[PDB]
Amino acid sequence: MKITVLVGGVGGARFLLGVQNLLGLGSFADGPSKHELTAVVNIGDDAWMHGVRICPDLDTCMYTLGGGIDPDRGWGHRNETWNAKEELAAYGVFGLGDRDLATHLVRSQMLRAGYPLSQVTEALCKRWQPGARLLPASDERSETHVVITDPTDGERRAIHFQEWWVRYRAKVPTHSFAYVGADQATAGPGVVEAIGDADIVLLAPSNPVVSIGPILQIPGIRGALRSTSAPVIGYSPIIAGKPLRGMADECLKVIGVESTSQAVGEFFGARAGTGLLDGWLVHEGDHAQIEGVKVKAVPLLMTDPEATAAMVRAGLDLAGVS
Amino acid sequence: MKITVLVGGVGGARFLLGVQNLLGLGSFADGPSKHELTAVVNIGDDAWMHGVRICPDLDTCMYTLGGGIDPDRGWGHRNETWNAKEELAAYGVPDWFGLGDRDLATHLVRSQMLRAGYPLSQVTEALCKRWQPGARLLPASDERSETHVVITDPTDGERRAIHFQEWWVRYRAKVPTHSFAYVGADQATAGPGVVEAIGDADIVLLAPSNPVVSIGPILQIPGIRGALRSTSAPVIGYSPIIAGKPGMADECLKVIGVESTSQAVGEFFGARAGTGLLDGWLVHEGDHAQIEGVKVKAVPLLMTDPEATAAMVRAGLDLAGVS
Ligand SMILES: [Ca+2]
Ligand SMILES: [Ca+2]
Ligand SMILES: [Ca+2]
Repeated sequence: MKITVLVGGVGGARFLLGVQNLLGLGSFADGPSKHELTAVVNIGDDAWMHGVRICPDLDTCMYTLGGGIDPDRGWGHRNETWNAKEELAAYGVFGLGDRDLATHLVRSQMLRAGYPLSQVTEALCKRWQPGARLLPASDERSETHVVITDPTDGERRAIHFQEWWVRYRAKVPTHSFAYVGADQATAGPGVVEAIGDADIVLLAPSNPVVSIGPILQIPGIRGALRSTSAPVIGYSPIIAGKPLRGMADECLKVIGVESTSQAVGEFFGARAGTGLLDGWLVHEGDHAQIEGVKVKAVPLLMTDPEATAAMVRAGLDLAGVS
Repeated sequence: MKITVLVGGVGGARFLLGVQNLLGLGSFADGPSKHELTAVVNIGDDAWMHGVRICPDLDTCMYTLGGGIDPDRGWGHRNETWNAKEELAAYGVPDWFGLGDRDLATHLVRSQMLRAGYPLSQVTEALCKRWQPGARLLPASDERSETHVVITDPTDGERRAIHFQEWWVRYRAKVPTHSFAYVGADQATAGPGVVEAIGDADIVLLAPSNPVVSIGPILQIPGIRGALRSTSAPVIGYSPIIAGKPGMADECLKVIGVESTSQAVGEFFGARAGTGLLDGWLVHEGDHAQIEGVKVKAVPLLMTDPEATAAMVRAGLDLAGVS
């Protein structure tokens, strides 16, 4: 009755909703359920900005599963304003909505008063009641950086992923990712235990480089994944069939990995080898073959919670879990 | 060509506007500037709230002289929204102190810089680059000097000390109140330029702000009181009592046992000829007070608009004998 999902990004939050919908958790409860859902949530995009701690992936899961996202926009609170962000531009310095800033103010007060991120998250979840346990991948700092060639002086510089995505991406040469603090971080409370005691571990179809990937840079987390009795089932984020055949993922390009279901599967690799996967789900019409890995094509579009519920169901089946 | 004003509250900001209109400064500039205006701004009400530093008297002066102040309330931005405050309520966390969305940006930038080591005086200059107040807004101190209120708390009848913000904003001066304490004043050094601005002034003015909790706490900083007593400039005070007609400076005066009269408040600051601070003391039309060592003159003293206040300023310059 225990599912653990590694998550990051808007896709991570939408996949958890499907897990909730299948198992009758959170907003989808009818009577108190028979299952508990645990998310190990990327902290790689976490940053101190304007004197307040911003945790995008934890916030996205918390608002989404708590019913706080705006249905039309698909991101951020309903009835959101950006008046503080406006004054900040006027003073000359994410989207940083007014309602969103309240979450940052409360989180910053708790962190500066000694509460670790794991407890700050539980405290915020009392209001949002996601119906899921949101464990930060680490209570230590582990911020995803992108090394560029800086055009002012031609020097290699490490830039926070958030700045790189909006300002430098596809505008200057980009060489590598760096996980600033990763080597000095430990797996956050409950995370190694959640991976060990699960009936099944799912890697959500988030960006493999900068949403799932940074979770794997926290010491201890990769070890738990490779040793757990739970089956590990990954979902491909590559959706073929788009107009003009879509685009390559830019973060995969930085590490020179092709934007195919085959390549991303090899990136996580086979647990029979030195990788992480027992199973690998790819979208209807797609194909992959990896020595040691169960590959199945099924629909993988998170159209709505009910489609995502079917995607979860396919993962349980491929694993052999009930 | 140098005037220095001690300020606190909405009235201090509105008095500064009158100085600016008289000398053609700030928004009132028409042609080259021949005068520089320095404000020494009360820091007694500053507080940390929600993990951000709130400096109300500085912000009031900055917003007012920069054209961003709220004419209806007099404190905070025009066209203010309170969505972040509402979300703070939804989380169930103080809740008697309004932090507007626009105003919160000021607090975020101030906080970020203070925590990075920038002294308050530098944060203020940095923020004034956007607002262009047309005046130098000097914090009375770069160190902490917060006014506290000793009350009897009604939930349990125990003596408690609360920040001035809580006594005024939450209880509205209705709880039994015993004393004020200027926690940190004796350990606070006079902020950069403050002593120099009092020393090099052609004239020093005390705005008609609250004498106990706006002007008074400036005077608790040891260096500042000394500069006033040794400066060559005349010091001209404006009485905040427009007696007979209505603000509860009345209630703070009551706490320290001072009568709510023009005579009493003038004696509170006292004569430089004695152990006091004033050379001159202006009171409203219809009032009478005179203090030995102090030239007292009744003049109109209502800050209805900048041009009336401009007259109030000139009346001080005249009484001092400066042109
Ligand atoms: Ca298509
Ligand atoms: Ca000190
Ligand atoms: Ca004293």
